[PDB]
Amino acid sequence: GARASVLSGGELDKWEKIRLRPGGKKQYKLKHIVWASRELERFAVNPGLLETSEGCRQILGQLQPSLQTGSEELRSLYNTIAVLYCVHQRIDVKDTKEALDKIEEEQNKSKKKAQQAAADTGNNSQVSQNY
Ligand SMILES: CCCCCCCC(=O)OC[C@H](COP(=O)(O)OC[C@H](N)C(=O)O)OC(=O)CCCCCCC
Repeated sequence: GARASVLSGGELDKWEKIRLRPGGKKQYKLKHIVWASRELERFAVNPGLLETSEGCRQILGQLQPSLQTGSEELRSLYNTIAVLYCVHQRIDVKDTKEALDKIEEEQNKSKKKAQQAAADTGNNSQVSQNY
């Protein structure tokens, strides 16, 4: 590492604007970018990924399925990494939840075109009614 750079001038302005929660009274700050950095390296994940539109995405992939059995720490992570990610994907949000909706909407479409072979294990079919 020579010159670290997570959020540029533009990303900074928007970052400070974005909130951690939809129904809160606090916005985002460097405190969250640095904090998540320390917790990241702890999970064998370098903080340099936070400044990468690609890394931020992967980090959410491992936390996604972890959210089911994750603690307060995992929450703040998936929440922060979610906002920072959208920032690198030319995405604009107002809160953390908002970003999640976008990341989930973009994935929901890339769910059927991801397997096309391993999506026939269970059993589920559409509904049929009259009129
Ligand atoms: C099967 C039993 C389930 C019961 C719940 C048990 C839940 C649990 O133990 O959680 C920790 C879990 C395990 O780590 P592991 O490789 O096994 O090594 C264990 C070793 N003791 C240690 O100190 O690490 O790690 C993650 O958070 C994954 C990070 C995900 C990446 C996301 C970070 C951004």
